[PDB]
Amino acid sequence: KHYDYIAIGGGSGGIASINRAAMYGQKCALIEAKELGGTCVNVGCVPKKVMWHAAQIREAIHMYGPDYGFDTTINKFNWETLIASRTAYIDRIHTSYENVLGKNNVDVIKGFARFVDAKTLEVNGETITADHILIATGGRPSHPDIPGVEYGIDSDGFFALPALPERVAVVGAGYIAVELAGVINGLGAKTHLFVRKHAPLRSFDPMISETLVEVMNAEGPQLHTNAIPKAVVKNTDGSLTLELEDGRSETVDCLIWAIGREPANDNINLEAAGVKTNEKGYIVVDKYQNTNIEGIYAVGDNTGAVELTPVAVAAGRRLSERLFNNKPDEHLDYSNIPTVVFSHPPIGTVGLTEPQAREQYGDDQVKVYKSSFTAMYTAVTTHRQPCRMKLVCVGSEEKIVGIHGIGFGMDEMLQGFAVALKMGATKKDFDNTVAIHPTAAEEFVTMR
Amino acid sequence: TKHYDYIAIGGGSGGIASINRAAMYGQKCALIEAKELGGTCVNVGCVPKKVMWHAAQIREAIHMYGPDYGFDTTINKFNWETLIASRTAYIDRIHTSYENVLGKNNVDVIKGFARFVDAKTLEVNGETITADHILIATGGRPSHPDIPGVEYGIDSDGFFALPALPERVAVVGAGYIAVELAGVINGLGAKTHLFVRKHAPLRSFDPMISETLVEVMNAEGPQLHTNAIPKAVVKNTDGSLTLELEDGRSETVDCLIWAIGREPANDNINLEAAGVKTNEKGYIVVDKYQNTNIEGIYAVGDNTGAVELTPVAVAAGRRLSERLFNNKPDEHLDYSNIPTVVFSHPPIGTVGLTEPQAREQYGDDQVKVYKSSFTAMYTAVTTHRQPCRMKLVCVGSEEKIVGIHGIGFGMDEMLQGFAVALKMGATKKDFDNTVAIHPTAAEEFVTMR
Ligand SMILES: Cc1cc2nc3c(=O)[nH]c(=O)nc-3n(C[C@H](O)[C@H](O)[C@H](O)COP(=O)(O)OP(=O)(O)OC[C@H]3O[C@@H](n4cnc5c(N)ncnc54)[C@H](O)[C@@H]3O)c2cc1C
Ligand SMILES: Cc1cc2nc3c(=O)[nH]c(=O)nc-3n(C[C@H](O)[C@H](O)[C@H](O)COP(=O)(O)OP(=O)(O)OC[C@H]3O[C@@H](n4cnc5c(N)ncnc54)[C@H](O)[C@@H]3O)c2cc1C
Ligand SMILES: NC(=O)c1ccc[n+]([C@@H]2O[C@H](COP(=O)([O-])OP(=O)(O)OC[C@H]3O[C@@H](n4cnc5c(N)ncnc54)[C@H](OP(=O)(O)O)[C@@H]3O)[C@@H](O)[C@H]2O)c1
Ligand SMILES: NC(=O)c1ccc[n+]([C@@H]2O[C@H](COP(=O)([O-])OP(=O)(O)OC[C@H]3O[C@@H](n4cnc5c(N)ncnc54)[C@H](OP(=O)(O)O)[C@@H]3O)[C@@H](O)[C@H]2O)c1
Repeated sequence: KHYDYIAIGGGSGGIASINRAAMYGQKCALIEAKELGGTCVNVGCVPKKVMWHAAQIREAIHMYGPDYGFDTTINKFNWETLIASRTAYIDRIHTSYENVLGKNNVDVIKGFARFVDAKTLEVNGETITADHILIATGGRPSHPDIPGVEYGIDSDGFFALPALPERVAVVGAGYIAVELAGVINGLGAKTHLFVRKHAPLRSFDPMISETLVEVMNAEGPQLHTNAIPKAVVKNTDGSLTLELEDGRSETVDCLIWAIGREPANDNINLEAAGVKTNEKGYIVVDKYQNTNIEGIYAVGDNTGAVELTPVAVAAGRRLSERLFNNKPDEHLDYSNIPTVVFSHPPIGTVGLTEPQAREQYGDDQVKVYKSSFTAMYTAVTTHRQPCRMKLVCVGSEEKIVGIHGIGFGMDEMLQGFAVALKMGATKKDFDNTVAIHPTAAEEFVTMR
Repeated sequence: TKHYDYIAIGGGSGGIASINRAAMYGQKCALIEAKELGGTCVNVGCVPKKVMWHAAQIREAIHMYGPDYGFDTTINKFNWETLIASRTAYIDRIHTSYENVLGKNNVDVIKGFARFVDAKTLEVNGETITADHILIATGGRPSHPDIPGVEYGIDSDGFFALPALPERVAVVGAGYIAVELAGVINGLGAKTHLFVRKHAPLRSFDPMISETLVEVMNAEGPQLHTNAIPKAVVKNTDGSLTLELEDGRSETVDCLIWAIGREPANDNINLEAAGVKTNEKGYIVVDKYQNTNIEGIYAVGDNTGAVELTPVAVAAGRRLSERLFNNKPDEHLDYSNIPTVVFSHPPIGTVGLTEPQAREQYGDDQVKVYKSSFTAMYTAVTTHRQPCRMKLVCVGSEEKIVGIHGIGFGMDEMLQGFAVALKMGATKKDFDNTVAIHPTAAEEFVTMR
């Protein structure tokens, strides 16, 4: 069959790009092997946030609630009810996505696709061809090459757990490790986080990882630093012992690898299309998402860019705008992309860290504003939690180049401040907006 | 007679902020407060109100959402005395740090009701004190209806002194405080009733907000009674009160809260002697720079009839001390586009014009509205799903954003940044060019279609 545009992968980039293109008169087909929505709807963003919410509820009941007057008994935590509720929600999401593509006249082909040549793909026996092909195949979890690695599960295995384990070890030191560790500890399991060096999120502003370690030390997960995994030993009773290179070891009932992800560009026969990947397996793309072959583009996690659903969506829309809506210089700007980590407490960050700004502009040009305070929600309890916020400003005008914060509210408050950052806000612009009281967000417009 | 360079009457929000900024620049100051430092905000407003909103968030987490996330929970006892004790200890620690800052700033705090003897002289506790500049930041107080039985009702100060949570509560009113108190008492488990005189509460807010707020009320409390004009409150033999309404309906409850407005506390300080003019409602009349008609007397805050928010008092007070004492002759607060959050259920966030106001002011042909409605994710996996509804109001070819309105979980915290953007003159294009943050409720304003 012949289509004007085919996207391989019904994850964030594929779906976004094919719907914008179907809007401009194009005949499109989306191909997906597993479920619509990709990592984000199925084993990523949506199910992670439901599980963050379950943890926040258990913490209100068990940690904070007592000091607010509530003497409560959790009679039963039914893991089955929670997973049946998250699954029903995701099934409603699948049906919505189906309806949108249907409205758009996109032909959805369920099956695994592989290249025959630069303009042809084989899917379920059938051959389909198109003048433009988007590869948006995403990624998959990495696993250390050590003895016993197959005893651990990864973040996809986390979403399939039949019950909450008593003792869990999470290995890794980036976003996924920090969030899964935080959720699982929040839901009651004895939780350990093993990181290789001094702290998790070592690339984030120093304030953020220094504060996360503080919270961890007060309320869990138990953090272990300088921890290089050597081997996992399954024991007689069925538990696992993670052995570390320095001699330390820990026995758990479950071990989750959260050590990075890797592109899923391999069994699709790129060689036949002539598309080049780099040393790490990512499809190499330019500014405009073009591969080296004319007529083939890539967006998303499979290109090595920052792995976030909104980046994949925005690059994918702009791509269909360039191609099918005659906007030749249209493309995504990958700087000042806002991030929120759903840790305990949430992290919100956009723009440069203070080390980055002091390297790029020099100490003499950088002015930093910091605020540290107890989140009000916790201030009336014996489990008080810091909130810490930082503005990084450059030049006499104190143009704002990075906004960082960690504490309750960082999740919802960051977006509007990113718009502001994008417009070129200065300290004065923040300062001349009237605060909203009582909120945490108002601390960014009243820093002194 | 001691003479000061600056004296504030009122140690609430405008008074503490203006006096501290003045002391920073070398002025010898005195703050006069008749009751407790921090005023309405710290003691019977902002701070205890949010502590009580969090306690409602917690009971609703245990009782309403918890079950569908699999937590089978039993509240063995809800101890009101513990909650009130933690709330009070937090307000005492706040009194202590204000005294700490005023003390570092060498401000003389005098405790007592002050009254003007003439334009430059004040009497407080038998002593006469004089100053070159005087700030009147006296605030306001609850208004009460003029109907038989009014004294059986309490108001918002009384709500913060309740010795226990009543089983049946009536809240009468349709503003911020009635919507807040009524959703808190309802969230805390009491059979709650809201009585409004016309068709909906918050009738001055964008219609989408009052419309959605009624939807939620009908689905999960408080029980809302529209077209309700109070006629009388009967104290009954068994202790309960019966609110009777003009059209004949009545309701028996154990506690009734008047939340019908506030009025300025400008009347007992002998303004006549100083010569200060007030308006027909009793507010002190001020210009753009917080000046009264008497040279060297200024007022900020709720006693001026400007929008009654703690940050507006604080910002006008701080900027007034910049103008008088730090050489910025044109320093003044711009009262437009001031952001508000109502801590209702769900929160409301709003800034700029409503859709009716933008269509009146710019004409229908110039106004473009974007809307978005979804279920809040926290609730979408439960059998108690709540809407989130968001609106952007734009004008002209450029689609300059003149209003941002929303009601839904996350509106309390997400609004501050967007208000900085509106202030900067953002258009829809600028919102659309920022990369969303997923999964949040906030991202909806940058992906609106
Ligand atoms: C645990 C976890 C948490 C995350 N949380 C967040 C978060 O809260 N916020 C955030 O912004 N980001 C989050 N992310 C990242 C986010 O999920 C990704 O950045 C995003 O999904 C990338 O979109 P994509 O289109 O590149 O790939 P994906 O969504 O991974 O989609 C790729 C799709 O292609 C399909 N496919 C692959 N090859 C073929 C083929 N040859 N034929 C047919 N079908 C094929 C796959 O089945 C899959 O559905 C998270 C990731 C993980 C794993
Ligand atoms: C229930 C409730 C909830 C609220 N919630 C919020 C909210 O969340 N966010 C928000 O921004 N706003 C809120 N507000 C409004 C806010 O509290 C007021 O806008 C704010 O406190 C006004 O500050 P002010 O300095 O004008 O006066 P006030 O805080 O009222 O203080 C004036 C002070 O003057 C003192 N006084 C009066 N006359 C004299 C005298 N002659 N001599 C000496 N002392 C005197 C009084 O004792 C008082 O301490 C709320 C109000 C209420 C009642
Ligand atoms: N809410 C969100 O925005 C969100 C949430 C989750 C994921 N995502 C995205 O998905 C991307 C990939 O996720 P990820 O967190 O798995 O990868 P990641 O961010 O690259 O973090 C993995 C980290 O684990 C450590 N590590 C690597 N090998 C290790 C090993 N052998 N043993 C122990 N530790 C090892 C490294 O840190 P050290 O060098 O310090 O050891 C590495 O930086 C993220 O970068 C993010 O963009 C987004
Ligand atoms: N979010 C915040 O920052 C916050 C929170 C709380 C309070 N505050 C401030 O404090 C101020 C005062 O709040 P408020 O709620 O007390 O007053 P309000 O906002 O003026 O609202 C009271 C409403 O009560 C109704 N009403 C008046 N007389 C009535 C009567 N006799 N019987 C029944 N209903 C009657 C009127 O609405 P109808 O005409 O529709 O009946 C009136 O608009 C607010 O304006 C606000 O600025 C701020």
